Amino acid sequence: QGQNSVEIEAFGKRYFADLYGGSIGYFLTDDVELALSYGEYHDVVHGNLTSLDAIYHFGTPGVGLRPYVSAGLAHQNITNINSDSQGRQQMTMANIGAGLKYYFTENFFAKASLDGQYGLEKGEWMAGLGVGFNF
Repeated sequence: QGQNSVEIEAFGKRYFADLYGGSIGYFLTDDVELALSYGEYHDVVHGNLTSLDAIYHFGTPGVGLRPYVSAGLAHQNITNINSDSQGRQQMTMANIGAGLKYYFTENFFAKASLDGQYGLEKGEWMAGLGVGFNF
């Protein structure tokens, strides 16, 4: 782990609709990771969300718990097919989040997350879980 390491992750989040996806992340330092994520909406409508986030990790690299906080920008593409209408919408939103990543081996982690997405014109919050591998 630490600076220059890479992480691949699978996630699944539910609003409190579901979002299921993956992420690739790179450690700019021992604590700061840049991650690109992609997810598709299911179970409440079709669409997807692409996100670029900066994640600050508390604790230290290695086996154990690294809480984190994150912020980023996302682009959402939604198609809605309804009984007498349909449409498509694309939107940019700001993200803030926090969570717990537990590295139970030097390479593998499980994560529990809370994320808020905010409209930028004129928020929506999810809880989630993910798993990943750091190399």
